[PDB]
Amino acid sequence: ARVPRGKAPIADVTGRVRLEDGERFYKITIVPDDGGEEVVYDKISKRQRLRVFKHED
Repeated sequence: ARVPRGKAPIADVTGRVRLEDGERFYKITIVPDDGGEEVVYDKISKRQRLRVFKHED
């Protein structure tokens, strides 16, 4: 249980994802449904984005 090597981003809160794709560092923000501020992630862009949670899943 050390720091994972992959260290994937996590969905801290449930909301409307408002992500702006930075080719060097991905910047991820999610507008909360009920309300509040956006949790901001400055991740590395060398990877390939994963699936979005949709009705199809």
